[PDB]
Amino acid sequence: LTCFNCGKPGHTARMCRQPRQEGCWNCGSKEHRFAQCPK
Ligand SMILES: [Zn+2]
Ligand SMILES: [Zn+2]
Repeated sequence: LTCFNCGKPGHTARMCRQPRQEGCWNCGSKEHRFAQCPK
């Protein structure tokens, strides 16, 4: 259970009102996003 938008656990992007993160909230790259990242 983790937000695929802001990158905070305990919810889902479905539920999240917040706008997306810059890049990989998961791994930390700015160039790519979480959805892009192999991880
Ligand atoms: Zn969120
Ligand atoms: Zn990444």
